[PDB]
Amino acid sequence: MASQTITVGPWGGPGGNEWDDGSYTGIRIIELSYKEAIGSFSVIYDLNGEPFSGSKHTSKLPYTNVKIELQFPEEFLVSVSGYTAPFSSLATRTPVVRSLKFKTNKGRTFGPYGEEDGTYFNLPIENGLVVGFKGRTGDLLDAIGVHMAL
Amino acid sequence: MASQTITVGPWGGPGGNEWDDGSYTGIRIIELSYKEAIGSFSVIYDLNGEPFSGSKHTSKLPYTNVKIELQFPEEFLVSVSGYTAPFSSLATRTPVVRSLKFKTNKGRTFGPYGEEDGTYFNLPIENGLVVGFKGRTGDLLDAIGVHMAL
Amino acid sequence: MASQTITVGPWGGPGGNEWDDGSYTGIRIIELSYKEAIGSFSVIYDLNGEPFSGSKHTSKLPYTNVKIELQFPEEFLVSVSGYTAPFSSLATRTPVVRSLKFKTNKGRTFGPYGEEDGTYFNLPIENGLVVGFKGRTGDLLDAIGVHMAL
Amino acid sequence: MASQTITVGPWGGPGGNEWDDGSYTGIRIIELSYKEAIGSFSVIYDLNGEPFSGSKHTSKLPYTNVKIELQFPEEFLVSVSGYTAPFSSLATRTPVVRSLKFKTNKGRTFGPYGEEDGTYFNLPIENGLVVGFKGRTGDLLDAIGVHMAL
Repeated sequence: MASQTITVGPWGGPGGNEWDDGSYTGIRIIELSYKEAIGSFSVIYDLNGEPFSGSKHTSKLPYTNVKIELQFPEEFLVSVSGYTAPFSSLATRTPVVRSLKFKTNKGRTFGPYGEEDGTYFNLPIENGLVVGFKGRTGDLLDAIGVHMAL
Repeated sequence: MASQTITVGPWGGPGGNEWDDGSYTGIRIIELSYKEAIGSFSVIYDLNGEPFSGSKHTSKLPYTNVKIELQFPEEFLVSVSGYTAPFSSLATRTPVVRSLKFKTNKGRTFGPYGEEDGTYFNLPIENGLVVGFKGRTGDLLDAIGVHMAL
Repeated sequence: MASQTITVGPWGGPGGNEWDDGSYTGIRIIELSYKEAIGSFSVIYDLNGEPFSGSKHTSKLPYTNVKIELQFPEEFLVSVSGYTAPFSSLATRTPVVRSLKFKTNKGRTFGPYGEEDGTYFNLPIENGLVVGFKGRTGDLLDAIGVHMAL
Repeated sequence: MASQTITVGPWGGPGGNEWDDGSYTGIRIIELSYKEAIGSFSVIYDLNGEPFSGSKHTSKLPYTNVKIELQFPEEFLVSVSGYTAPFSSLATRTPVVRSLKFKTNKGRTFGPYGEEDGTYFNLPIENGLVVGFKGRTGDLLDAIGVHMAL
């Protein structure tokens, strides 16, 4: 009944708990953690020209934390890609996000973070903007998906 | 370069301080002041299921204050209408928003607030949602416009 | 259901037969007739860089024909306005579109066509495009509305 | 300057000649040819409730033709997936579309068609509609991408 955006994904598995940051006006900063898989994931959005911090989707695992700072508004994502697969450290074979990689319209590449093991996924954007993330997190990132707008 | 919505209007005159709340996912509360014209105007938006207070656009004039509380998300605006006309007691005789009235999908009418003098305007929304307001305010609400999505 | 657009209006009365051209990529030509009111109203749309003729909504009345050819794609509408009121030679006081006027981003005004009698309506477009018309036609244009997209 | 949709992909290689059907209001029929790779690809779109013929992107190769007829409007795509890879029958190592598969909101799957060799791609759609295709076609289908709307 409230406003909606085109949403694609998720890529990954059905474990963890779903979260959805919803939609905003663009992306300023992406933060994540990684080792053999992706752990934490959080975003600072643009909301009508000011930063807005999304909720944190934190992993307690001892991973490396990274920060991707885009030159907003002139720089934005044109590609989200990665790999999904079971991870043998978990108690089950549920597929999780093993790797993530981002590319921008200014020709910068961020990543790959994690391990490129399993099934590649790739979302090239020819026209339009990522405006929001949604996903699934348990101990780590089980799945990821994107809201898009013009 | 950032995400955009359809913007219609403004209705009213050219004077006053320009403002633009930008766009959100819906409307929870509208607060305005009125007497001979509309004075203050501010909104508590929905942003992805949580309230978000927009900036206040307060008139310094001692007017009657009113709070319009919609049963969000099931109830939302289907019509924005009112009247614009010069406000004779300013030197510039500039047109301002003299009256506003709001109708909802649930058949509730809020208003008219102010005086029904001058040029009537009406935005009947058959499909889509109001997701943001913009305008101009000096001593009074000089003009108001609307962002739409869906 | 199928793809949708923001839809506003209609302005006018509930007489005549309803029609909806649906949505396209833009507006290339507006064809109308007029005298004391608007008679015929039909549109040549853009569809993906080629013209597409909307259904004809023609009046049999011996009115003056107008053909408005926009400089598509660089020139597009920024305002649709007009007047609605009853028309004395009908069996009921049902309101019809007495006048129309169109303005473009290049500064061109087309109109008024018809007679500026009754209640003024005005749709200023600050951001977005008209991508389709809907309306009601009997012997005259009883009502007119618009589909909008970014 | 004209109206626009979110465009994702293409998936495939840089060879062949660029084509773009543009956008419409939904999909009625997809017809393609296949054997070890995808040859022909063309679509009957919905445009405001009536069928619209897309341009044919046909291959001369002796492949099997198949017609995917959806129960439009109640049935629509919720996934487009396939495989892209070099093809040893060609005089270039450029990747091409080796296989395609479609799924609908009514639980039907069409495909896989062609050969599942190389790099999998997958566009799951949680919210929104495919409203158009674009791609590259030489002797066969080098690449495929999609236009989306709400």
